[PDB]
Order: sequence, then structure tokens, then C-alpha cells
Amino acid sequence: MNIQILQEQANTLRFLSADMVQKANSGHPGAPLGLADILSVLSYHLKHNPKNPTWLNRDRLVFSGGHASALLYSFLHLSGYDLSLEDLKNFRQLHSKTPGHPEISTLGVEIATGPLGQGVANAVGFAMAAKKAQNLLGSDLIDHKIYCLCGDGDLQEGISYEACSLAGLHKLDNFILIYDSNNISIEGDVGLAFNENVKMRFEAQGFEVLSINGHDYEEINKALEQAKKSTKPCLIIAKTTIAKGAGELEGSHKSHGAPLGEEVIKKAKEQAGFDPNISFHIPQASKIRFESAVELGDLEEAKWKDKLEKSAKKELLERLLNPDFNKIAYPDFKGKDLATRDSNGEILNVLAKNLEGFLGGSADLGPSNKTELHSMGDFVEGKNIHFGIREHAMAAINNAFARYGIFLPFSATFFIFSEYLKPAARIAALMKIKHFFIFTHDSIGVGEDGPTHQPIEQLSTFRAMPNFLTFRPADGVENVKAWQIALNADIPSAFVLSRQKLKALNEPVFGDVKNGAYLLKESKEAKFTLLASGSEVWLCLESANELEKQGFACNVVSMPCFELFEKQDKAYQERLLKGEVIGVEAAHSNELYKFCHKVYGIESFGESGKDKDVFERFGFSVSKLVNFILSK
Amino acid sequence: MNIQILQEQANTLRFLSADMVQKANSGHPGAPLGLADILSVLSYHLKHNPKNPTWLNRDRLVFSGGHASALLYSFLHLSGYDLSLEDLKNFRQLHSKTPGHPEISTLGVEIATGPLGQGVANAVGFAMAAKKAQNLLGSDLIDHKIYCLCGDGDLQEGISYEACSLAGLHKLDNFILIYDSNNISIEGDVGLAFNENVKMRFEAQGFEVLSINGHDYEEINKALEQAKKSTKPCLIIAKTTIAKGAGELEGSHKSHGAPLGEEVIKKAKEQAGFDPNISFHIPQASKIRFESAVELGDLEEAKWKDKLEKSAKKELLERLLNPDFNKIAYPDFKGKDLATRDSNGEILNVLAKNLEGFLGGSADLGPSNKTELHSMGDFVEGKNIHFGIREHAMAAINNAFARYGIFLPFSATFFIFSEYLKPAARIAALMKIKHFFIFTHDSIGVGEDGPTHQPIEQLSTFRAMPNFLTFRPADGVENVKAWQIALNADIPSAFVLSRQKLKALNEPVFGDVKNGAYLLKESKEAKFTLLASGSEVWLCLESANELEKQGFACNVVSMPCFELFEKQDKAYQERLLKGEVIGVEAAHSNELYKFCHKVYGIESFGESGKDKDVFERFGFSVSKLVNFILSK
Ligand SMILES: Cc1ncc(C[n+]2csc(CCOP(=O)(O)OP(=O)(O)O)c2C)c(N)n1
Ligand SMILES: Cc1ncc(C[n+]2csc(CCOP(=O)(O)OP(=O)(O)O)c2C)c(N)n1
Ligand SMILES: O=C[C@H](O)[C@H](O)[C@H](O)COP(=O)(O)O
Ligand SMILES: O=C[C@H](O)[C@H](O)[C@H](O)COP(=O)(O)O
Ligand SMILES: [Ca+2]
Ligand SMILES: [Ca+2]
Repeated sequence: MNIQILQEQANTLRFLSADMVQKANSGHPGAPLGLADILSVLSYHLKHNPKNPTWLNRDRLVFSGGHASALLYSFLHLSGYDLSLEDLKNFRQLHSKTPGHPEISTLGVEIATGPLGQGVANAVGFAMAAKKAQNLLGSDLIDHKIYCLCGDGDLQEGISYEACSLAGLHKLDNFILIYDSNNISIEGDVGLAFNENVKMRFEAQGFEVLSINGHDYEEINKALEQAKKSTKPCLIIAKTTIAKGAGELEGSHKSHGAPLGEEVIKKAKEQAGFDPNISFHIPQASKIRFESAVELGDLEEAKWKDKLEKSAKKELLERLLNPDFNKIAYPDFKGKDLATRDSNGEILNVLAKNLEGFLGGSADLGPSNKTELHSMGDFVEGKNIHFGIREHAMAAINNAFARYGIFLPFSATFFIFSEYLKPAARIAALMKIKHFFIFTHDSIGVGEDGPTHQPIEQLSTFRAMPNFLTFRPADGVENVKAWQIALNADIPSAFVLSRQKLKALNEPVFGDVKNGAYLLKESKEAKFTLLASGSEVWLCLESANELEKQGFACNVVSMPCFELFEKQDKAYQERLLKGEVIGVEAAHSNELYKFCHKVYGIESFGESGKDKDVFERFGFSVSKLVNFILSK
Repeated sequence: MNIQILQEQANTLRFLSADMVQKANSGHPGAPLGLADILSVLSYHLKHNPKNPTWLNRDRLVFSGGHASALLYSFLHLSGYDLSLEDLKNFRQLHSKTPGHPEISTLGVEIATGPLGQGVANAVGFAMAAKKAQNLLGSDLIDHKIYCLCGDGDLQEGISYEACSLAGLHKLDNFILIYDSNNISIEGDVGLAFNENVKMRFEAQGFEVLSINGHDYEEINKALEQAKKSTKPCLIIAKTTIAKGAGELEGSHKSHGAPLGEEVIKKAKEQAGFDPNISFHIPQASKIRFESAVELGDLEEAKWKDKLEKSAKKELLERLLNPDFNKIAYPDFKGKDLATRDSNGEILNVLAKNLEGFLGGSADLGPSNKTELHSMGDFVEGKNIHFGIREHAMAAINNAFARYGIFLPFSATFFIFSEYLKPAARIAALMKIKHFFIFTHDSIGVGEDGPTHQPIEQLSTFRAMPNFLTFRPADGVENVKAWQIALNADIPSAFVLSRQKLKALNEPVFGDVKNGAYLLKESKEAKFTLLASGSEVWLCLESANELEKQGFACNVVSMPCFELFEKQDKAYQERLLKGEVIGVEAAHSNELYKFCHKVYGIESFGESGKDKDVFERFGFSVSKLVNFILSK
């Protein structure tokens, strides 16, 4: 560790980064160049095994500014991860291992980032998950750091303030946030839009705050040493110059998100002692020094495994890594009329009791969501997490819990406020993580709180999002079967649940919940099929009885999951969907015309009133539905 | 102004509030009771005309905690607004003027609230809009205050931090935020989830901060006097007891959101000197004192109108209140190949030039959204607002600009990050305000930034949301026609625009953009119709040419707006949709099966690559589409 070697190392990172962006003719060179000194120093502090990116006690490194991806990739390559030099030359190209923003399919990447702010909240979540992991397994087995690199953009986003609020409350002294303060954003000078006292902000939220020159290697190093000893979450405010080293582009907003240009890169290389007429060059001293991470990380991981072998926590670690979902005896709700928020809360309790790594919480709505895990305690000693009124940060925190290595998290709010967390739900979907979203108060059935609290379009949003199952159970038995599927699935699930009591259904005639849609009633030479989910299934059963009394044969189909039904073969779909198919749901759900000739939904916003008065207004009654079906 | 009269007034507010919740058997009594002293005092300071709630220079009062609606309604009734005592007795009932959370259809309500945090950001927006209005009209005509009442829940939400950041930057010394600090939320003690140094937080964001007992009338009064003289945005931290006055329920989380109960209310009335055996009683002294707002507000408004009559700004105020959209000469883009982000930016420039009240901005993406209003200056002297990386607060700020009385705002970001502002977009829709949303980078056509930056489900979300038009123009001419409609509509609009160059279209054969979908190509005895929007229309035209060369008659339909097409009569729809209808869009857009037999979309997340490479991967080419259409 001297300035000559650190300068060479930083410059290696710069020029790989600049070269990759240039070859792609696409990407972000400014942040890589401005962060290269910091990352050079940090490489001396980071505990990780490049040959085993799943080591449980590794330091977790998050780049919140995912536009800095070339710098991440350069570092992974140089440190000995499975990412090659040819992969670097395929930056931002179709099917490469080096996409424009980081994806977890690239080994070494801790969490997908790209949408600003998410990373900061993910890093708090990794810090929380580490505290819980230490609670379970001991401080002899879990003692690592969480480092996050973030920029201006991250810290302007509301989710950053939400997550840092929590980091202070929970005294996350394993969390180190490094802010790249370069005074530049896409619109130019940061002062056009931001002039907060950042130190004061973060001190108000229980952080220790350091301020340094982010191009001074000894100051970077001293700050990391102090940060690692902090008794609070720590912020390093690192004043940098965007595109540091890039001559005429230093400090320019033009360096944020376009290639530096061939002549700029030649001049930069020249000034740094690099040969300007080659690219993708890795100097020898820098090669050896970065690659030393392989030997060092193998020995760190070895020492840890020896500690594990001595631990009384081995059998627990094995259960947490290999949960057995098949053994779980769920509640039997057959014939019981219940709100599905209540069936669901009973299931959450059964899960928490069977699965040592199953935990979660609500955004201040535990009592109403029915998500309290009874007699299981509060975080950190227990399992209930009190997120406060921070839907978005909750979901991003829980995305990190799902990535940590030993946890099965749930996030809960009212379905209408799913909108506050949807960007993080999207990241779960993109990553295909096991994170469960619990959304109660699913419809106009909410009643008196009125239209700001009555979902209308949210079912469409979640159905439309890739890599997500959206379950809307009609009763407790459906609610159990939705969970069985959700825990065995390869993608995240949402549970869309009622405030109000729903009527228990009879048993399936043909198919089941695993098929997405199934038959509850089947008639020969059916003239109509009524297809419904959740709270509307009983209406459809009553309506089909009235239509049969009036002389019309009907099928009734329960559709707890649209996405699973989309995967069924034509023969199955043809057996269910006979005659003229009518979809019925208390939502604005045009996607139902994939399967239905007519859809009886809600096209407007809701109304404040008693639940029964609001459903009648919106047409949800047997007499009205039957008149619709009979076109008169 | 003495303690006897203020006590009686506060208690009047309490017991109306408690009585309304009790009669409804639904609603939130805790906040009303805890805020009743503050609001009693504030009534002495508020400048407003109950008989003219549209007076432009009135103080704007926002209840961010919209669950406190009964207190708002009580105050509006007592002060002389058009809300009667019978309306109070119809709280939370279907079709009443007193819905569970406040709606702007109730005169006196400044902005709809209910989703927490929105109100705080709306109040910053009213403060910003007031500064701009003062810039335009003068400090002789605009000099009012903006008061916001908020709770724990509001200040935990990220949008609050975003909006307050801006309030400090812009030195909004017309903004007074009153925080009801009662240490209680739905999950119990606030310290379970929040322990920030609130004073330090807000000082970090450029506020002056006062701290008071919110049940001490002289302290409330002194703080309001000091706040009205502040040179910064001001926060009053008012320590209150939830359900103050309600005996055994004082300080209980159980008082947040359920009725207090008949016996509690009797004891409370008894302790306050009220007759316990009646309800909805308004004591005489309190009646006269609150109603004095009518005479006082008539004289305030009169004095203002005299100032206006003397002003050189009369003719401008009249133009701002009565814009003439019909006069506007838009750019002629016929035959010009352009990205629709670029056509759109040219239109934004034309609008800003013709409409003195048209302004807006981007969430740090002006250069990429193409939203800069050239030579029009920065806010406050000019029209370009630099929101920073604060999508949600931007939209909530702009909702308030749209409500202010003289402004036509736009908000802009990448379409993928519409998800960060969707809850405020929803409030625009609910209110039916004229607020325009500009969303560029609409598809996998984004290319290299990859799947976190490539919209897939967002078109579905916006189509599904009530009271919103979603325009996705295929060319600049469509882009102009979308604006003409948007400015004359009664609801908000979104503009979904491309990064990449689109090909100019020929003129309509039958119908036009105003019909939502129209014919570009029409063939007798058409076997197929290709229905598309935006970037996919050219693919469909090329494909229909190939299908005609292969001997199949085709129609081609451009669908710039799904919602307007849904409103067309059957005859129009039947003329367009001939044969087997195929919908084609670079989105996961199942709603297209409302009109299409087959849909050729994208069901997965995107990929990082060159735009041409990504569209080919996802099937968007003439050879692939034609093979799909021909089922082989
Ligand atoms: C939620 C969100 N909104 C907008 C963007 C587009 N974007 C990328 S970086 C950036 C701002 C510049 O940010 P900064 O963090 O200062 O990065 P630097 O250029 O200094 O590296 C923006 C607005 C995004 N990725 N995420
Ligand atoms: C965005 C959002 N998330 C959740 C809710 C549900 N909700 C209403 S009030 C409240 C919390 C209690 O808030 P506070 O502001 O402390 O109100 P108080 O009970 O003290 O009046 C919650 C979580 C909401 N209205 N908006
Ligand atoms: O503003 C949101 C409100 O607090 C809700 O009114 C309330 O918490 C819901 O109560 P319940 O569990 O009966 O639906
Ligand atoms: O992380 C988001 C990025 O900053 C975008 O890559 C960039 O700003 C887009 O540039 P362009 O105007 O060419 O699409
Ligand atoms: Ca920056
Ligand atoms: Ca509170």
C-alpha cells in the first residue's frame, strides 16, 4: 500500500472503464473515473472470496449508482471473479455478462441496481439482515461490513431518506455509505436542485459523518479505518471530480452518460503514463495486486469455515439454507367464512413457526394487514419488523433480505399503497427472488375510506409485470394453496386479500389453484361461463344459480391466479371456458378479455360509503349481473 | 381571543368530529381531537373567504393527514362554507359531501389527500406556485401563506423529505408546516419505527424550526406569529396527545381509526361542560366567533379586488384564467422522421411561448427528455423547474400548481420511472386536474441501459388508471393532435414518447387521433387488421405491404390512445377492425385483447443491447410478424 501502486491501480480501473464505454459507444464514464481512487483503496479493506461469491460472511458491496457498472465489472475482473477480459469488451451488448446496469446473473453482483435510491435502501437491508443473521448464528459467524457507493441522484430520492432513517434507529454499525459528491448531475450543477446540509441531515438520522477528498489515497484510507470502528452507521462524504483524469471533460456534466471520445482517452492515458495506442491494458503490478484477492479471500473463507465447524449453529445454518416447505401443515379452512386478510395472517403465523428464516413486517399497518407474528418478538431478537410509514424502503430492504442468503421475507401494506413500492417490487421480479408481498384491502369493499383507498388498476399492474404471480384467493383454502405454490415458485408472489368476510367455497370440480383457474361448477352444454377471482366468486356462484333457475346452463370458474392460467394448455382452457365467457372482478381489468367475451368490472374510481352501498352502486349484485349476462 | 372562547371553540370542533365518526361508525377521531386546539387558534390567522373559495390570494390550508377529515369538515361548516350540518351527519356515506378523506368536489377543500406524504409535497407546491404567481402578478397581488397540518405518517414518507428539500432550496418563506407530534401511530409508539432529530432534519433543509405544546393556546398563537415573520420555510413541531379530551382513550393507538364509543363521548362532553345527551351541538359563542370568518373574508377579498383594479396586471390575470388553446399554431411535422421525444420538446416550446401560465420541468432529465423551454429561464423568474432526482415530489408539486388557479404544469421523466410518481399521478386523475405527464424512452428501444430502464408493464398501468388519457404517438403529427386533445380534455394526459427516430406516417384514411384509433391503410375484404401504437406502427405498415405482396388484404390501424378508442361507437370500431385483428406493441399489453384476436407483445423483461439487436431478439421485424400473422 503506497501511492505509486494505488495510482496505477486506480488508473487501471479508469482506463478499463473508459475503454469499455468507448468500445460500446454507450455508457457512463464520469462516475467510474471519479470513483476509481476510492475503489482502489477499498479493495484493501473488502473481505470477499472471488472464487466463492456466496460466502455468507463476505462484506457486501453495493453500487447504488448502477450507471457506474463499468467500474464494478473492471474490479470484478481484476479481483478474480468469473468475468473475463473478453466479457469486458462485450459491455452493453446483447447476451453479454456485462449489461448496462448490474444484474445478479453476473456472479459477484450483489443486487440489481439502476433505479436510483434503491441501492442505498438495499444496503441498509443487507445491514439489517446481517444483524439478524448475527442474532441467529452468533458474532463469531457473522461480523461483516456492508459498503455502499452512492451519488447525488441516490440521495435526492425519497427512498434514501426512508432507509437511512431506519439505519439510524437500528444502530447499524456494520453499514458504511460512501457518497460521491461531485457537484454534477445530468442537468449540470447540483446546486440547481439541491443544497442540503448533508452532514446535518445524516447526523439527524443517527449516523457518524466523515468528510474527505475522494482523490487523496491516505484520506480515503484513514476514513475507512475510522468508519470500520464506528458505533453508528457511517457516511463518508467524498468530494470528487466527475471524469477525474479526463482532461477537458473533468467536471463536465457531458461526461455523465456519453463516451469520452478517442482523443480524450489518448490524452488521459498519456498524462497517466499509459500507452495511448492500445486499449484494455492491465499493467503488471496492478494485475498482481488486485488478483491477490483470490489467495486472501480463500484464506478468509477457510478461517470462517473452521469457525463454523466449531459452532453449535451448524444444524440451524443447514436448515436455513435448505428449508423444507413440503413438511408444513397449514390451517384447514374448509367451510370457514373469513376475510382473506385473516386466513392469510393465520398462514403467516404457521410459516414463521416452521421456517426459522421467515420474517417480515408491515408499513405501520400490522393490525389492519393482520401480519403480526404472534409471540415471535420484535426485530432484532424476534421476527416482526416495524418498517414505519416507508412502503418503498420496506420493499427494497426486503429485496436485500431475500438476497442475503438465509431469509424468506414478506412486505405488507394496503393494496392501494403497493404503488408506493412498485419500483422495488419490479427489482424483485427482475432478480427472480423469493420475496412475498402481502396486500390487503383489495377493492371498493374497503368502503368508507373512499376512493384514495380503493384499488382499481393495481391488479392490472401486477398481472402485467413479468416474473410475478398475483394471487387473489376467494377463501382460506385458496389462500393456503396460493402459499404452497408461492414457496415452490422461482419468482416472487403477491397476495391480494380482502378486508371483508368472504364466503367459503365448495371443492373444485376440475382443476385446482395450481392451474391458475379451475371449475367450481360445471354444466353440460353450458351457455355461459362466469370467471371471477377473490370476492367476486360468490357473486358468480349465486348468479349461476339464478341463471340455472331461469333455464340457462352455466360454468363457474375461480381464477385465483391469472398468470398461472395463462400457462395452461388449450385443452384445459377449453374445458373451463364454455359458451359466452363473462369475467367479473371489482377492478378495471381489461386483461380479462384474453379469456372472456365480456368483462363486468369497474371503470371509474370508487366512492366513500358503506361496503354494501358501494358494491350496489358499482353493480355487484346478482340481479344486476344476471341482467348484464342476459343482455337485458 | 381569550382562553374561554378558544376552549369552547376547540371543544366544538372536537365534539362535532367525534359525533360524526360515531354516527358513521367509521373514521378517525384521534387526530381531530389532538389538532382541535391548533386549528381553533389558526382560524384567527387564516385569510380566506368562505363564500368565495376560489379567491386567488387566499391562504391555502392543506390537511396532509386526510384521515383528519372530520375536523376539516367541522371547520368548513362552522366558518361558513357551503357544507351544512346535515352534510356532517352524512359523514362517510354514499354520495355525501363529507367522504372519508377529503375530495375537491367538497368546496373549501384545497387538494385531495389520503395517501400520506402527498399533502406535504402539495403544500410545498402551493408555496412554489405562489412564488411564481408573485413573480407574474406582483407582491401587491400575491402575498398569502400556505399552511399544512401533517403527522408522523407524513414525515416518514420519502416524498416529504423530497418536497421539504426543495422548500429549503427555494427559500419558501410563505410555507408554514405544522407537525402534530403525538408519539402514536397505528402500530403503537412511534419510537418502534422512528427516532430522528426532527429539528435537525429540517434545519438541514433550510427551515426555521419552532417547538410548542400544541394544547397551549398562547404558545400556539406565539408560534404562528413568529412563523408568519420567518425568512425561511417554517416547521412548527406541536407536541399533542392523540384523542386529547377523550379520557381513557387519550394517548391510545386505539383512538387513531375507530369510533371513541358512546360512553367515552358522554364522559368527554361532561368534562368539557357540554351536554352529554345531545349530539351535533354548536354553542352560541363558538357559532358567532367561527362564522365571523364570513364578514372578515368578504372585506379581505374586497380590498384585494380594489388592488387588482389598480394593477397593471389585470389583462395578464385574465389571459391566465382564460387561456385560448384554439389560437395556437403548432409545428407542422408532416413527412419529418423524428423521435417523438424531439417532436414533443418542440411542442412544449410552442406551448410555453403561447401560454403565460404553461411551465414545468424534469426530474434531472431535461437534456434526455427534451423538455427544456429554451430562452424561458429558470424558476422563479422563468419557466423551467429543476426538480432534481425527486419524481414523486415533482408530481405532487405539479398537482398543486394545477390547483393553484393560473398554471398549466408538466412533469417529465423516463417512462420506467413513472413508477416512482404513480401515486401522485393517481391523485391528479382523481381530482381531474389539468396536469401533463411527459414520459420518454418508452420501450426496449432504449437499448443498452437494459431491463431496469426498459418499460414493459407501464402502458398497462396508465391505461388501467381511470381519468387518464395515455397517448403514444407514432409521429410528430400524431404528437400535435394528442396535445390539442389533451389541452381541451377534462382529465390529465400522459405522453409516451420514443428515444429513437420514428418514421413519419401518411395521412389518415378514415378517422383521426381524436377517435383514439384510426385507419392508415384500408383494404376491401380485409383478412387481417394490424393494430399498433407508437414505434410499432411502421412495422405494421411494412408487414401489411408484405402480406399484400403475398396475396392477403390488410387494414392497418394506428392507436395513439386506447382510452379514446374505447369511447367510439360500434360502427366506427367495426369499420377499423376487420378480419383477424392482431395487436402489436413493444409492451406487455393484454388489455389489447379488448379489440384484438391476437396480441404480439413482450412478456418478459428486456435485455441490454443495441436497439436493433434488442428489437430483433423480441421479434419486432417484418419477417417474424408476418410468420406470426400467418400462423407459420
Ligand atoms: C429513479 C431514477 N430516476 C432517474 C434516473 C436517471 N438517472 C441516472 S444517473 C442520474 C443523475 C446523475 O446522478 P449522480 O448520482 O449525480 O451521478 P453522476 O453523474 O455524478 O455519476 C439520473 C437522473 C434513474 N436511474 N433512476
Ligand atoms: C402512503 C400511505 N401509507 C399508509 C397509509 C395508512 N395510514 C393512515 S394514518 C397512518 C399512520 C398513523 O399516522 P399519523 O400520521 O401518526 O396519524 P395519527 O394517528 O397520529 O393521527 C397510516 C399508516 C396511508 N394513508 N398512506
Ligand atoms: O388512512 C388509512 C386509515 O388509517 C385506515 O382507515 C384504517 O387504518 C383501516 O382500518 P381497518 O383494519 O378496519 O380496515
Ligand atoms: O441511469 C440512467 C442514465 O443516465 C441514462 O443512461 C441516460 O441519461 C440516457 O441518455 P440518452 O438521452 O441518449 O437516452
Ligand atoms: Ca453527481
Ligand atoms: Ca401520530
